[PDB]
Amino acid sequence: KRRTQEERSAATREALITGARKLWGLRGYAEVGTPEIATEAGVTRGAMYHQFADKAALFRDVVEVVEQDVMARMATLVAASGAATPADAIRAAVDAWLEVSGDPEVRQLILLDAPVVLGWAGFRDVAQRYSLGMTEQLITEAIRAGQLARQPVRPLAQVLIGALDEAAMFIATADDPKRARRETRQVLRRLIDGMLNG
Amino acid sequence: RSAATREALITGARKLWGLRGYAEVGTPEIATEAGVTRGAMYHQFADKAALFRDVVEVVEQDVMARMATLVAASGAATPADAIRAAVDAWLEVSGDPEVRQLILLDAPVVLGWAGFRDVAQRYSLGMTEQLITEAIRAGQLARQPVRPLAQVLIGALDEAAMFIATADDPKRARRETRQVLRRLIDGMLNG
Ligand SMILES: CCCNC(=O)Nc1cccc(C)n1
Ligand SMILES: CCCNC(=O)Nc1cccc(C)n1
Repeated sequence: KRRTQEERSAATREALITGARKLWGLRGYAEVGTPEIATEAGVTRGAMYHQFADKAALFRDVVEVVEQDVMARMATLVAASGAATPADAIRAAVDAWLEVSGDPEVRQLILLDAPVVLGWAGFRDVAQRYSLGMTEQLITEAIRAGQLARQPVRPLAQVLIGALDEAAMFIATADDPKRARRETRQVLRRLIDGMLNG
Repeated sequence: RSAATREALITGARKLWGLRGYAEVGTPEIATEAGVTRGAMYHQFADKAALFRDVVEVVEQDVMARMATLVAASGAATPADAIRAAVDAWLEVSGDPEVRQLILLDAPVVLGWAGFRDVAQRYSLGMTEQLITEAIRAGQLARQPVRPLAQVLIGALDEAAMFIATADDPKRARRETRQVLRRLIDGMLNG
């Protein structure tokens, strides 16, 4: 039955993404091959290849589910902060990015593996796809509330995403990441407090 | 002799890749531009990417010299004004269609992530840290962790160049980007 195989193939796709996220999150992309991931998912190499043409193609789908969870957790952390003004929402969002990007799995897959496997253009495209809307919305609300000078929203959003992604990559490869994270949080908080009217 | 061959090849490659991009010019065309045989070129450079590595170093050296000249010519009177002029200088130099082609489009792809990040950090981190350190010395910027602030500003400036380079409307993207970076610097100096 075609339907049976198609349901099992959809299940196989989920099992492979779950399996690869777990093993690559622990050991890194370079240290785990597709045969080990197929065994972990409990599926044949033939079923795996039917879903993902090669190792990089499975890695792209892992990045998507991780980035989905990163954005959901940033939104959850911002809501949990109880920020009462757009300026406080921005302060909470900056703190939320340093907390989420400090998760060892996000560090390994997004900050260390993804720039290498996706390349610069591919990494930029993913970061923008997931974060540009949230960032533009925070900026737009701050401007509407009179807490931020009216200025071009998309360019400010892109530049701030670049600053924050470079901050997280610096923390990811620091000799002392705990110190790097605390010092980065201080310079970002000073910069935001210099820019915001509130 | 070695150095002379290498100089001719780097000059030739920078000229032709600057014009047409890395993908559109092969090594045999560069060897002819330099006036050396393919044999002499392969003696000096393992492959196309290895020649490109050396071309990126001399292009990054030219970028730095052009930014330092533009900053000196600006008549910046204080470290804070030097920062503002350095940001304007980066937008001008990275808007050169040749710098766009070699550094913003070709280098990330040819060198890969790790290689490209190592080069861009080696050229950008030291000038940035020095600009911050002088502003703090002059009382124009709060004393705070210098390297972390330098990495944040380099992220902002790298993204600014990439956003302008790939924009539907680069002239508009450049005007708008210059305004948001001027507001960001005035915010940093106010923090
Ligand atoms: C593979 C691309 C990873 N970059 C990414 O997720 N960027 C990001 C997301 C939310 C918030 C911020 C500041 N940055
Ligand atoms: C994507 C741009 C990479 N930056 C680079 O390659 N060099 C550089 C030089 C001076 C200043 C800056 C910001 N960068």
